[PDB]
Amino acid sequence: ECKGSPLVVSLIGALLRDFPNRWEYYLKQLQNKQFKRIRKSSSYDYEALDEAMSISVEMLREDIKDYYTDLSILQKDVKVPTKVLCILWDMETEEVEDILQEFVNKSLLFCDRNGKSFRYYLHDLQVDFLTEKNCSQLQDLHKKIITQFQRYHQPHTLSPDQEDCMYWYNFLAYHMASAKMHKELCALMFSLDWIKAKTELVGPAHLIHEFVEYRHILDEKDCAVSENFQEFLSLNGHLLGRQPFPNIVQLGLCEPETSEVYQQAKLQAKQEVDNGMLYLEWINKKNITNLSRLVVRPHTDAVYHACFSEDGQRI
Amino acid sequence: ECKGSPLVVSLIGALLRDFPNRWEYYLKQLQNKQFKRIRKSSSYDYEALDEAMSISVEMLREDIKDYYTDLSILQKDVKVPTKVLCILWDMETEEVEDILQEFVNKSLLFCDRNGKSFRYYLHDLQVDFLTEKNCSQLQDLHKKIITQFQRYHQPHTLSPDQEDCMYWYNFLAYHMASAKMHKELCALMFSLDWIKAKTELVGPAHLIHEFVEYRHILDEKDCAVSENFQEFLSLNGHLLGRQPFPNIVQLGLCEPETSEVYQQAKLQAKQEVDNGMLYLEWINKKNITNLSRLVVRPHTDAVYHACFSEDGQRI
Repeated sequence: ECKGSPLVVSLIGALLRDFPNRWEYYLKQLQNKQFKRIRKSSSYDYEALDEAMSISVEMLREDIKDYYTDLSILQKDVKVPTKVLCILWDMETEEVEDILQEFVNKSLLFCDRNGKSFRYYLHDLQVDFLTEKNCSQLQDLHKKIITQFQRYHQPHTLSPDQEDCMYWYNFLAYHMASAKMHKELCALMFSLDWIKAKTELVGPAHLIHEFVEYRHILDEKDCAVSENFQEFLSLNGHLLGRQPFPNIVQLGLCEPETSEVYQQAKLQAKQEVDNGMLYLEWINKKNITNLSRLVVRPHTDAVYHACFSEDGQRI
Repeated sequence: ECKGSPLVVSLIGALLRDFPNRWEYYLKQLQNKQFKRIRKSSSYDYEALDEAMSISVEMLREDIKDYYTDLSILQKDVKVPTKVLCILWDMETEEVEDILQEFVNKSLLFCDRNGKSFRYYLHDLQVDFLTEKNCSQLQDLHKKIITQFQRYHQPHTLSPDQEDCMYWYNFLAYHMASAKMHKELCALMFSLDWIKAKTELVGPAHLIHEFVEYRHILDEKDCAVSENFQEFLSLNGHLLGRQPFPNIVQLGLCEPETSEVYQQAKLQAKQEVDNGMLYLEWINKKNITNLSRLVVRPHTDAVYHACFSEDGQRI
């Protein structure tokens, strides 16, 4: 938790000198992520680590000051391509970099000179302070970024070449969740074609991870839809990644029951059918296949051994 | 672009230390001609080059201060004969020089002791600052100078001996354009006799250059008139300059169609005819001559070789 801010270590450390017994307490306290709990009088000039950050924020000229807060939304550990910052700001790129350069000097946002591209990012402490001091706004802004992206690229209108897009796959999903807009979340994550492109360069793991987050966000009834989709994924992992991304629209019409995943497939098939494509219907599914919960291909080359983590968290 | 103001070079140079990647950007930026974009904190006492000039302008006594702005209109690279400044000012010559002498001391307008004549002129940076700080006025003033010239010499009333006149050929054409007065522009540039005098000491190239500028300024329909005139020029270059400036009024009645150039010629011819001059009409033009787009005589002495610029811009 300390993340090497020796100020936190001395701050925890002294704090412990008084109460050797309450050892776990502060552990869970930093697990809490609030630094208001930790305080010590010290040679250092501030009660606490939260105390230091507040002093840094004030100096910025009023025009700059508002912008930092937008900067609040960004993940603890994402080096975002400059563009997305351009989009949220809606301000031209040559200009946008320079304000950020001023920040980096303020040492409030670390630089990343990777090639022409720049990824700026924060310390875990810097991020935590932000939520500590900007939390009420953040839910509100979470809806601001999305609308701006809507004023530009649509998710289907997204492209492989654009630098920002992967952030957009990987995390756009993320913003809508904070937004708390579930219908919009349906407008994005549900879209099977979005799944197609995401599985094209992302792979079929990120979507599953998103789905677990997804389940709380929307509705229990949909959760079943998510359950149907996860069931649709079980068949995806084994051969889906290879390359010849077999026309899923055709391999999809294999699920049972109906749910929302199957309903989508039949209609798509009907649409395909009049045009052509010679899809063959399958009539025995309910009579066949005892489905496995999951399948993995780690290697194009034959497997020789595998082992569980002792924790069981990984293999 | 820098023009050797080491302040600009250091200013660009430091500016680049931070962002080695955005190299072209500032190139086009200075191509823009605005210096508000370039800024660096520096040992030097000003954010930017625009910043320095503003400091110089303020000192001048209020009576002088208004005058400088008039000085704004002058080309980046023209050494104007003092007189034209007298005309715009409408203030007597012995007096006019001295205020300018005070400027030269203010180092805001370089001196030119060429003979009795004086041509004052500016640095490219000095000129750029002016438009940067006086642009709204400039369109307005552009109409002020012309009216004053009207209170004095008419373009036909212009003479070869007068010192100012060549500036008047070369650039009077220029002022009317800013003026945005197109009917007045017709009152000047169209006048064939004005073309005659201009081609008498200027040569037949400046007018062509003016015409390209001319086309945007007026009307598309006239543009055709300009197209007809340029076509009338195609025949001008080859033999027109020599000396015996053959009575154009007679050699003019050769164009085809009609346009505005031919219409002028027939009437002129009719006017000449009653008096005399024994002009011979030509009845076969539409039946004869496949006109070349352009003709050049560079030398009275036989040509031996010629070559295109690799860029193709010149020969």
